[PDB]
Amino acid sequence: RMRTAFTSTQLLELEREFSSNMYLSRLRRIEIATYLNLSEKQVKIWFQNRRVKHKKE
DNA sequence: GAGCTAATTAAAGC
DNA sequence: GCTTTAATTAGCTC
Repeated sequence: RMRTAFTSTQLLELEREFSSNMYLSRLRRIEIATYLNLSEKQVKIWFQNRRVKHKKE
């Protein structure tokens, strides 16, 4: 695929979620996606990569 | 059987 | 050329 870019707002809301939840139901993933104007796959992969980063730190 | 972690790959912006 | 990170893949597990 081609890489997605996120606005500063989207990144800040995605990282507010990761602060509370670190894992998401399939339903919450669709919620966040619709609120953020993102697709479900974009939210899913962001959360996967974020967890990898969070362990390394 | 979707969904998770790890290890990559390589595209994105400088 | 460099660093950060979105995306893919192989493997495991309930």
